[PDB]
Amino acid sequence: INLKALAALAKKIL
Repeated sequence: INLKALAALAKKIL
């Protein structure tokens, strides 16, 4: 979908 989903998982990585 959008970055929102990517950011969601990335949030844990970031």
